[PDB]
Amino acid sequence: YRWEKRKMKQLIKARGYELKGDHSPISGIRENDNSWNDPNPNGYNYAYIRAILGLAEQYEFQLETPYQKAIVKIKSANNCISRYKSPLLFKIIN
RNA sequence: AUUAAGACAUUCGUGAGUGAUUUAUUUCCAUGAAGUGGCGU
Repeated sequence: YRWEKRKMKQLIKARGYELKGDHSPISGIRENDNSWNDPNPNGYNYAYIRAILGLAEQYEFQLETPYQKAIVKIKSANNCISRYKSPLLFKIIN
């Protein structure tokens, strides 16, 4: 299981659209590795990892030129899960 | 010409007087104006 963000950024570069930044999207847990390229001959698992810690709808991706943006918008694909409050609670007492 | 004849059960007379469709009853019960951040390790 890997990122939905890296999931998203993979297809934007599948056509010519250069995103701002100097380092490729992260693979692997550790080390300073970079991979703007194929994962591996076998394949990779992509799931909406960030849904469980608070569902999000619209993702702005900063194109190289400020002039435009690129937007990814998320929907339940069957109109069931339109919400998820973050399953974490922050309590500040004294 | 005969125990006959004669005689409107009629006159007068308000179905009227008194009397609230009123009394009692919560438009109320349940319900988070809330959720999420995104972008260049």
